[PDB]
Amino acid sequence: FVHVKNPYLDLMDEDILYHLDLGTKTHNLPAMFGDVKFVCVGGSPNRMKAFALFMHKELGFIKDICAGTDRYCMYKTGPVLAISHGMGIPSISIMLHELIKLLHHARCCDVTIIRIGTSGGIGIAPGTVVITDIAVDSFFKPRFEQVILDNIVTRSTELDKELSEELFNCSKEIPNFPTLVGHTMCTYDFYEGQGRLDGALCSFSREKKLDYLKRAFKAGVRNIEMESTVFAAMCGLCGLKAAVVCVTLLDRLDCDQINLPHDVLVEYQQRPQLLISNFIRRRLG
Amino acid sequence: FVHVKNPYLDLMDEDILYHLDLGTKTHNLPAMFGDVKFVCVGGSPNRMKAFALFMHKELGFIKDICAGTDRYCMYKTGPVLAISHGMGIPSISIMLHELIKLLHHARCCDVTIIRIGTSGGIGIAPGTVVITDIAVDSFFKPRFEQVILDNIVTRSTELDKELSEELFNCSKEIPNFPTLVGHTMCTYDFYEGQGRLDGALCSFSREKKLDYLKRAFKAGVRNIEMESTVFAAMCGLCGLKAAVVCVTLLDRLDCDQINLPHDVLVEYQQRPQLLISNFIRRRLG
Ligand SMILES: O=c1[nH]c(=O)n(COCCO)cc1Cc1ccccc1
Ligand SMILES: O=c1[nH]c(=O)n(COCCO)cc1Cc1ccccc1
Repeated sequence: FVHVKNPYLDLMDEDILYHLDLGTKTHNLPAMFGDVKFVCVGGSPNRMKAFALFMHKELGFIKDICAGTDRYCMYKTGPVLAISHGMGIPSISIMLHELIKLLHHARCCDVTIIRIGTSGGIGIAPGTVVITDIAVDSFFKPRFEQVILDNIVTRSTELDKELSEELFNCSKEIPNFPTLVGHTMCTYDFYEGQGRLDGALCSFSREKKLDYLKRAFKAGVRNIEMESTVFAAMCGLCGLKAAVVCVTLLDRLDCDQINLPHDVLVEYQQRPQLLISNFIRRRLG
Repeated sequence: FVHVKNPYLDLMDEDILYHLDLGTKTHNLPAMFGDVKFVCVGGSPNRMKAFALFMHKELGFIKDICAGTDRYCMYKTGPVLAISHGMGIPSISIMLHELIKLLHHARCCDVTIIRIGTSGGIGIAPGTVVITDIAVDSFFKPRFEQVILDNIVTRSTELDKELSEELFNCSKEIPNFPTLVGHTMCTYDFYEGQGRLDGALCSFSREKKLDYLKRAFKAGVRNIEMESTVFAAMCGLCGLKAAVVCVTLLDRLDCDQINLPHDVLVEYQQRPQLLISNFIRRRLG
């Protein structure tokens, strides 16, 4: 069963999920979500809707459950729940708080949660799929520094090991699907935080930025995105078995911009869902 | 003229605003945006669209300019540009990198940018509008900690002094419109970062949370939201004249929950736009 790490929550008469337009009094959560086994999360609402429709076809069998809010979108096809999370640590963390609670109230059990996304690559070919083993912060440390009241509390960021191995095993059967298990760096800023030179702000040199990206590579970093540390930390704290599966759209050692025919970009963006469908069909098999 | 603070930017052949679905070569930015004088930013696309429709009627004269992406929404009516920014520091920072560049490329001049939002109040009545003077972090310090590569750089978080005074002076004429100029705390987490007891995670007691909020009040904090430090720091660095105007929906020293008739909620939500309309018509009057 999905647990929370909050001694007060179940002492409450009612729980309202403020950003999902759901609640324990207004909705029958167990009835609505009791059968969920696979939770897939990603930044882009359109991606996540397209993912749900894709899974619907793949499983051989769909409306936004959060149609009443504009914060996040949520789609359900069978035991698969797909949810958008917007961009950045705070945005995914709001969603995770409310989703983990939803799973808890619905009394879901034997659940797997997977983030699917895009990322920038370091020293790997554009379009390589990275299955994160450990998410690291901007200083390449395997940790999430959580601010709780006015206090920094450090949390571990390891994804589920057996799960990452299982996804990697699934990837091997897929043709023209470059895949690796490796560290993912998660940043608070897309621009200076990732050593881009095209922000409204850039206070460092080309030399510093290329030195940073190489030191990241030496430290084990293979891709870079904006949600993996909080995602891994929150799931771990609550005992949820979690994975991150991101496709890289470019190699940052060689390139700041995506230079791809639209058609190749679309294929790449679809790579994580391809792997996740394989995984899910294997589990249900 | 709106400036950037990046010596690499205008040595570039083209500049693609990836999350806005706009670029210098695919779009004529001066033609589209050159007349923009007032930039209004908020978390919710629904709210920002309704604000664009409100201002259109208020100025006595609208589609999503960013229809091609799902990351942000953007509406224009005359000299007024309304943009959504999702939730949290990273989400607004990406919008702001790309927004400020756009204003630069468009050769916009005499621009005022204003964040409008909702917030939790501390020790002030629900429905109170706070015009932020200085944005502070979770420890109550007047600084934004920027992570740039693997270094931390501290930045000032003062909003424009004259603009805040001018916004306050505008509020005086408005009946039943409680307003104050004061500190706004910006957190990276909605739940544990704001002393909530109803997260998936809760690592503190009720007693500790109350003490935290009382020390926040002692330190000058009047309201709590999630975007103000990075908004203040980035606008300041680029020499942009910026304000934050948020309505409080509850007094966190009293209750953890919003308890309001639907009609009252709607009125409180619309209070920041009411003040911004007054301000904009004054400037154009
Ligand atoms: O370099 C990246 N960094 C990154 O954090 N992501 C993840 O998504 C952040 C929002 O697009 C995605 C990428 C690939 C990319 C590169 C340039 C433009 C757009 C996307
Ligand atoms: O307490 C708050 N804290 C806060 O950071 N905000 C700002 O936006 C967060 C997204 O809802 C808004 C509020 C008001 C609130 C209170 C309870 C539920 C929802 C919103």
